[PDB]
Amino acid sequence: DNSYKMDYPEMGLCIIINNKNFHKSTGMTSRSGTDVDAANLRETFRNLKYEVRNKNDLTREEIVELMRDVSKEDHSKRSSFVCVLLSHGEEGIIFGTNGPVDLKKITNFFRGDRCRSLTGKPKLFIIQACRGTELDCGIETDDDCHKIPVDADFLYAYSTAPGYYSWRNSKDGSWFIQSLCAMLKQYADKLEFMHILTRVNRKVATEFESFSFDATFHAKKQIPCIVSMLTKELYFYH
Amino acid sequence: DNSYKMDYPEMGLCIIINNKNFHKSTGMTSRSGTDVDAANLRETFRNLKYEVRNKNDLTREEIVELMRDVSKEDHSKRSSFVCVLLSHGEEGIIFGTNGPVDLKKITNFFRGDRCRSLTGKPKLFIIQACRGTELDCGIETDDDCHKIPVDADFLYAYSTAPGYYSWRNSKDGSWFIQSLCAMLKQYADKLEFMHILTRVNRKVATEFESFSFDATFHAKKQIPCIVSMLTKELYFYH
Ligand SMILES: *CC(=O)[C@H](CC(=O)O)NS(=O)(=O)c1cccc(CSSCCNC(=O)c2ccc(S(C)(=O)=O)s2)c1
Ligand SMILES: *CC(=O)[C@H](CC(=O)O)NS(=O)(=O)c1cccc(CSSCCNC(=O)c2ccc(S(C)(=O)=O)s2)c1
Repeated sequence: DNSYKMDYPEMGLCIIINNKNFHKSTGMTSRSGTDVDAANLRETFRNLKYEVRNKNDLTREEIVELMRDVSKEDHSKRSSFVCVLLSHGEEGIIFGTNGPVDLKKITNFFRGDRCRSLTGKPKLFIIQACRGTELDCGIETDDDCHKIPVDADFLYAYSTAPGYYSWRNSKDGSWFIQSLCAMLKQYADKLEFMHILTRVNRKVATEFESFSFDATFHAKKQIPCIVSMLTKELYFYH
Repeated sequence: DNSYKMDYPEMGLCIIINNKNFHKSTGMTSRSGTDVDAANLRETFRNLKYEVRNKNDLTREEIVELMRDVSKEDHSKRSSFVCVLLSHGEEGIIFGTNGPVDLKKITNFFRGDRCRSLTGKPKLFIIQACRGTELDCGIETDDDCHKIPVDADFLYAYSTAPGYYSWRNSKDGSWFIQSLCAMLKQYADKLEFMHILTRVNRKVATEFESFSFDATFHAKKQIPCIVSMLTKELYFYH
C-alpha cells in the first residue's frame, strides 16, 4: 500500500473555476487565453475518467459557496478530488470576479476533519495565478489513537514559485496549464504524479520565455512549484 | 536525461546548521534532542557520499556569513548541494542563536544566477523549524537565449505545513529528521528523492502523536511539506 487506492467506482470530481472577466471596479484585465486552458483541462481530465464540472467567472462569494457545497457532497465512492483555479492572484490569494479569496479558505473545506468522505484520499489543487510581482530573469545555459493529520493528503500544484508572477499567453493559454495537460496526456498512463509534475517543471522552465515590447516584462522565465503533503504515490490508473 | 547528472567526482556539500542554545535575550528554550538530529544526518549523509560540515549554535550573522562563503565556493566538481537547518523558526524564518534570519536570504545565495557552479544542479534545503503556532488535532481513522529560471532546481523539504508548529522529541530528536534519516537509509539506493520524501510524509503522519501534560499540546499531529522546483528526478546513486 505505497500507492493510493484508485479503484473506487469513480476517479472523482474535477472542479474548474475559470475566471476570465473581472469587475471594472477591481481594476483587473481580462484573462485572454484562459478559455483554452479550461478546455484543455476538461478534455485532459475527461480522459483520466474524472467527472468534470466547469464554472466560469465566479465571484469571491460564488467560489466560497461552490467549494462549501462540493465539500458537503458524499465522496465515499470517489477515489480523489481535483480543483483547478484559473484566475489572477497574489501570495496565498485567488481572485473572484469581484475580489480576492484566501486559498486557505478554499482548501479548508477539504481538511481531513471537515470532509470525512475524502479523509485518506488525495486532494489536488491546481492553481494558475500570480503569487506576487517578482520577475525571474533567468540565467544562460517508545510509544505507538490512530489519527492522521488534517492537513495531510493535500497536493498543491502551483504554476509558479512563491512571490513571483505567473505567465499566460493570449492565444495558447498559461505556460503551466499547457504543459500540465501535455505531460498528463503523455504520461498519466505510466508515471507517478510527482514525477509527471517534475516533467512539467522542466517543460515550463526550458521551453518558455516571455516576449514583450516592454523591456520590464521581456525575456522572463518561470518555474512551477509542487507542494506535496501526500502520504502515498498517485497513479491515474490501476 | 530525465534525472540529474549524479556522477560528478563528488556528490556535494552537506551543511548542517545545528542551533541548540539561544541567547537569553531572545526568550527561547534550548532545543533538547537536536544533537541526535545532527548526528543522524551526519551519518546518513556520509553514507550517501556527501562532504558533511556541521556547524553548532550560529548567530544570525554567522549563518548569513556561512552561506555567503559556501555559495562562493567552486562547486564545479560537485553533483549537488544539501543544507540542513535545525533551529526554532516562524513562517519563512529560521532563528540564529541571537535572532531570526529570512530563509529567502539564505537560499538566494544559491540562485541559478548567483552561484554559477551549481546552475542546473539540485539544491536541497532540509528545514526542521516551526512555521507558526497552528496545531493539528488530526482525525481518527512558435517561439523557442536558452535560459532557465534562477529559482529553479531548488527543493525545500519542510518539516511541517505552512503556519504550523513542528515537533521535536527530547531524547530521539525531531519527528521529521528521524523519519527522513530512516527513509534515506532504507530507500536511498532504489527510490527517487520525491518518493522517498513521500514515505517520510507518511511515517511522520501515522507513527507520531504528541504526548503532553498540558492539554493544549497533547495528542497533536504533524505533516511535513515537500516544496519542489526541481526539473529532474534525483537519485542518490548511479
Ligand atoms: C499576475 C496574474 O495574476 C496573472 C495570472 C493569470 O493567469 O492571469 N498573470 S498575467 O499573465 O496577467 C501577468 C504576467 C506578467 C506580468 C503581469 C503584470 S501586467 S504586464 C503584462 C505583460 N504581457 C504579457 O502577459 C505577456 C508578454 C509576453 C507574453 S508571452 C507571448 O511570452 O507569453 S505574455 C501580468
Ligand atoms: C517552535 C519551533 O520552531 C520548534 C522547532 C524545534 O525543532 O525546536 N518546535 S518545538 O518542538 O520546540 C515546539 C513544538 C510545539 C510547541 C512549542 C511551544 S511550547 S512546547 C510544549 C512542550 N513540548 C511538548 O509537548 C513535546 C515535545 C516533544 C513531544 S513528543 C510527542 O515528541 O514526545 S511533546 C514548541
